[PDB]
Amino acid sequence: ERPRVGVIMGSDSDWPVMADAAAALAEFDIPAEVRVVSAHRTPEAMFSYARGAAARGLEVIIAGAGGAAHLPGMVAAATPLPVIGVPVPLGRLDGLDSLLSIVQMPAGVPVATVSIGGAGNAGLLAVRMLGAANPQLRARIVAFQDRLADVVAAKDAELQRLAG
Amino acid sequence: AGERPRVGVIMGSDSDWPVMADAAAALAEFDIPAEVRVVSAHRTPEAMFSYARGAAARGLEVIIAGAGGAAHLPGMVAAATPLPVIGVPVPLGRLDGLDSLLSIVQMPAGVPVATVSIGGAGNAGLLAVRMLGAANPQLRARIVAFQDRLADVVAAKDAELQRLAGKLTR
Amino acid sequence: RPRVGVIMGSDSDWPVMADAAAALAEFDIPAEVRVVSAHRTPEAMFSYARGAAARGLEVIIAGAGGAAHLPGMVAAATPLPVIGVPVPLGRLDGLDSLLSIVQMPAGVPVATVSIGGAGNAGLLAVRMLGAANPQLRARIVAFQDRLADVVAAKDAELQRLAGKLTR
Amino acid sequence: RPRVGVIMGSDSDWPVMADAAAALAEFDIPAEVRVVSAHRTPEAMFSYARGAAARGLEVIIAGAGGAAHLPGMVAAATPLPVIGVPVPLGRLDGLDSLLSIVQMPAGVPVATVSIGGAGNAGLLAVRMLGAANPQLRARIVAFQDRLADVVAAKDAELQRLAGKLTR
Amino acid sequence: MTPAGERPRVGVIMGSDSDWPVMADAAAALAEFDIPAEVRVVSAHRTPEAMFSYARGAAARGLEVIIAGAGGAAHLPGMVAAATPLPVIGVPVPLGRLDGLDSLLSIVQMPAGVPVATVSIGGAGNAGLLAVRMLGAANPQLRARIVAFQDRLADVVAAKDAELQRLA
Amino acid sequence: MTPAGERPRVGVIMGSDSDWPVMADAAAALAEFDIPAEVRVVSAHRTPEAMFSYARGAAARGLEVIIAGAGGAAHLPGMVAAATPLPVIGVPVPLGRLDGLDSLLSIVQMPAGVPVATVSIGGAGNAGLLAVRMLGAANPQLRARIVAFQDRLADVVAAKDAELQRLA
Amino acid sequence: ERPRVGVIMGSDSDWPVMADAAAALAEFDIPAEVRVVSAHRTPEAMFSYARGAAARGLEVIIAGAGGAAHLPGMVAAATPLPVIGVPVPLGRLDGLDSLLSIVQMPAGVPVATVSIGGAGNAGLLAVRMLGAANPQLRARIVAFQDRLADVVAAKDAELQRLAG
Amino acid sequence: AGERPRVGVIMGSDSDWPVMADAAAALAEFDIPAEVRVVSAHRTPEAMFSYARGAAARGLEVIIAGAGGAAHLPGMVAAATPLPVIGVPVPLGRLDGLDSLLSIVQMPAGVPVATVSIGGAGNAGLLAVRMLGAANPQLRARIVAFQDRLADVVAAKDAELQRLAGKLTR
Repeated sequence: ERPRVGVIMGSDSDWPVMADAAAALAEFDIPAEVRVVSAHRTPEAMFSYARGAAARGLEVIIAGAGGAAHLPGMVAAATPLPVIGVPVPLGRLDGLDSLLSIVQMPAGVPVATVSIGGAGNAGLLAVRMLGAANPQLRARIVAFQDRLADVVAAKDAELQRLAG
Repeated sequence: AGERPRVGVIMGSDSDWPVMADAAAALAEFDIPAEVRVVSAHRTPEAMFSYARGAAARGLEVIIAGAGGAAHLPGMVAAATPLPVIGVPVPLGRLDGLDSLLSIVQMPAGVPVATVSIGGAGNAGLLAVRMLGAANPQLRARIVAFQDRLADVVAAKDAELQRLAGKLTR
Repeated sequence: RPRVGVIMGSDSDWPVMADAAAALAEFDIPAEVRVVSAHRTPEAMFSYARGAAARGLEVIIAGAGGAAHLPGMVAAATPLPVIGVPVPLGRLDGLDSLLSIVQMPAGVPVATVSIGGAGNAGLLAVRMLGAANPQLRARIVAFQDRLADVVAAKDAELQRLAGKLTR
Repeated sequence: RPRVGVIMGSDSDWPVMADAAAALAEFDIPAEVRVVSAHRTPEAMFSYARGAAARGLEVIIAGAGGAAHLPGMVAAATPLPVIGVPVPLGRLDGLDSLLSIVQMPAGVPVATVSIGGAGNAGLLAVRMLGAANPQLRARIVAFQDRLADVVAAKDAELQRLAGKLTR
Repeated sequence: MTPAGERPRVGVIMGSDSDWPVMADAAAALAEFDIPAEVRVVSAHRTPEAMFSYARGAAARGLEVIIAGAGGAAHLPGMVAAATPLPVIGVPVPLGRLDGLDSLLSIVQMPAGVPVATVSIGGAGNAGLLAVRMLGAANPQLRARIVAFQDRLADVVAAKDAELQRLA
Repeated sequence: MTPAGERPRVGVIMGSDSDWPVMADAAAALAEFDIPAEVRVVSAHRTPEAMFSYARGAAARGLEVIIAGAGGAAHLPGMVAAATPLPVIGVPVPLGRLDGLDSLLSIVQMPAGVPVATVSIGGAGNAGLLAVRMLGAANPQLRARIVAFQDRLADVVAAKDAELQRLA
Repeated sequence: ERPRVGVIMGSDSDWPVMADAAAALAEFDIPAEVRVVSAHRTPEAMFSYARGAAARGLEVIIAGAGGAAHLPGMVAAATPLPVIGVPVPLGRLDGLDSLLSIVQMPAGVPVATVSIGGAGNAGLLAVRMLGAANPQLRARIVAFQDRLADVVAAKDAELQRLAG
Repeated sequence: AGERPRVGVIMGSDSDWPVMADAAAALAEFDIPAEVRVVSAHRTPEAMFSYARGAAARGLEVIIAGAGGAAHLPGMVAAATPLPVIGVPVPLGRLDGLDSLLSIVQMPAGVPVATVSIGGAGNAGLLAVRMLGAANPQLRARIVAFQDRLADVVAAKDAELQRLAGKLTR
């Protein structure tokens, strides 16, 4: 099946972080693709990727970048699709630069920003976006949430033990 | 006017309204029916939960939630709905909304919030519109038209600024 | 029989929050510990907070990191004093945790301690319990005097160390 | 007859700290207010802290700004719980005040509230006093219920406003 | 100081015309050294196509430096730099919140491969002066004008000091 | 790539030799474009006289750009800029605490009159590339080498993408 | 009498802040001079001022600067005298740049840093430096401190009134 | 060795010693007698006050005080002595000493603290030496000699680095 969500990043070195987005999508059986696309080193490829996304059938793009992180914003500039930006923390500043570079978009072009390093949540957010008007998928999200609660109960059990 | 809402624009206090009104305005620009509410995570946790839990059944497809300071509303609403929640950090008297921003965006693994810029309620509205357009070719074409109009305005401002600079030089 | 609840969003918070349990135990204050997530178990979180007073709790110590909403949401749902411990996560050194907990708008307070300061959250709960209780307040003073005595000893030791260094 | 002390380093702190006095008065908790400077009157500060318990105080709320040492130094000298209010000064928006108050090392806790959050410091003191006192705890719950009722009213009002707007 | 109708040697661009009150200082500095400049609104976020076209076309037109101002998530200087061999000077424009700290970090923190010369928050005047220094690097005559400019800055301080003695 | 014994066109300087592991990347970038460079330890804090002498003597010697790295209260780039007409590129070197935020602010926030071109924290490589861009601004042949460099950066990304498909 | 403390700043626009240092010195009858000396715009003058200070009889230099505030550090680099740096807050960042630019001196060259805008305290610190081995002046500082305490008692009186 | 101290090097906890030892070392380089103490503002406020109040009478001329986190020791010592107090912000487990720095340097009007860099105990020692030298021509000449030696070392490192770079080029 053709991908419905794209997961892109400026470097394969971002994969240790961005892999969680792919994992989250796979948990919900959403067809997805992953790409290295750099705003600064392949601007033409980036522009084409964004412009072509909707026509290819993509519904959401998750983009990760660090430092002066421009990839999410520039992709959002070039597509009508919702874009989720994942701030990737680099060697200095703990992703604070990445975060401000992504989230602080001036009026006109929005980027949905998640936590620093929060690729897993970007995946879950994409799923919620796909679920908004899809009752079947939405029910799957609700089930996922119920199961999350069960995990906490297991952790609480572990804590009782540790506190003994 | 008396339509069923597809998007909820909510906020922790009515003093957030001057900022959050921009989300409502953006939604109206795209003819998306929306409701505006005061829903307090801190002062009305039970009602906050009821709002979130009841949202999807009522036909809401996106919730835009604004709060400032220790801003918990977007996150706690997201915890109680499968719907996508957009969080608007509202800047308060101190810290220029840096506290609002971190308290909204830094959600640990499990529950996501789509966070926009500090004070960025308008962009929250536009983002909800993109979410609604993602699998709706007609609305999506409206979004592209909106984008092209923004671009045309920049070109007009570019020409105007060149003329202004040319005048100063002369 | 617990008088203080020590709760946290994840068992991964325990390396920090254990210090709160330790402090309470040093003053023989009965306590319970729980993993309770505001984000992943909001219903359980709400029930915990709502039921706390009925269950005989007098103080709740809550730890969380990142966008840390647990202390504030618990405080929203109980009349009891809630102490919030900002737990530092992988990035930002708990600055996000701190601001998320301390910056509560008017109406719902959270007593916030230092980043990672679970031990002090325990000591703070003890002070809250001791404010009116004569025996416990005397124990607190004795504890404070003991802290002063260790400082006197460490000071003397440091002086001897530096002395050995020069000689 | 005071049960809570509300102190601050300068009378210039009053525009903020007044909110603490107001909150206490709303719950009919007898309180005293004082200008007590850790830096300019360390002797008076020490005497205030040392004598607090003997004088019948149960909680001290202390506000200071910049390099804000008053809450911590008072807490160092009393077994009572101390609530610290970071007062924002001309630069840094109280971030310096906040870190100076909240980041107490292990041994001496300070319950820290939001920057400028004197009102919440008052509410927090009330919760500490109410934890065990049945009448006061019921007053707190009634207060919380009243807060929820104002939200319901403001929500309805906002909806009517937006309605008028569209129409 | 620069006469009208010269071909530009420096581009002064910004994401929005609301940036002009700030960016005008860059144009003023260039004019003081008689450097022909053009002023443009070029938006990375609202006109990505036009932004790339501007960047790629700059050097061929004889531009030698681009000064770019933007605020918030400030992507213009970086994206322009990605599409031109010319040195790009980024001016962080402070917006309503954060005092241009977001603008600064989003401009200066370019990862390896594409540099941007970043100046102080709101420092458009200094961006202009820096552009002049770039042009002067291999131009002895211009470089001598810069030295004189620096020398005369010292004379101004003498007058300020005189003013201070009076105030004291 | 640059042969030994050429007169330098760019100065790569730093406050301490402990900065070299970072600053070496600037020298490497210059060497890749065959730009002759000298490398120096010049301390604003420990050798103010020598620092001024270096700055004032640079242009006369044929230096066209100075790249200066410093950390903490990083004064070297600014003080050098105050004493030369040449463009100065400041590299914030991150020290043991604060992750080079102090270094960044102390370099970039120059008040009006004396600009410093600031690059990312630890971004010496980019400082070298920026210097090359400055030299290329009016040098069509060098400028064409920069464009090719940019073009080839894209090919590397293609290989990284291939690696990512394998990992996925 | 020849000045014992110099109070310098990069611009006369710093005077609204730095005036407090001069006031503090005058309260203790310490001969002082004030100068506009810019590290960035008059580096030669700055270097001469610092180098010549001790010979002229100066014992302490108070220097104020904002932004990339280099004046205190560069003066300290050029004199053996203790230098007190006053971070002057500019239009953006509330003097956080000024503070880090002054206080974060690497090993070898110290600058005594006071609060952002804290020129008054710089004056008081200079006085304490002069008092360290001058019992008469030190007694004057003690008296000053006693009087400070009296001011607080007056403020406390005012508060009792306001709280009524 | 068994001299009366002229400078006190104090700290809130003995875990600060690894940092503060640099102040003692700098003082020794200039043959300035110094004592090293643990003096806790938070755990021993009475003893802290006694130390500060007794300092000048005992012959101390400068106090160097280090503390981390909510660092109150330098300020509270300064409150209780007419002597100049140098504060060293000691970085703790979180925040890289930014908390230590702000809690020391941001003293409001009335009580000054001479603040040095985060972890900068060595510079604290050197600063105390400058204070002692300000009106002491012999010690001041020693300081100038120290400064010249630092400068000579930089020149040697400069030559060495040029040779290293020359080698790499070759």
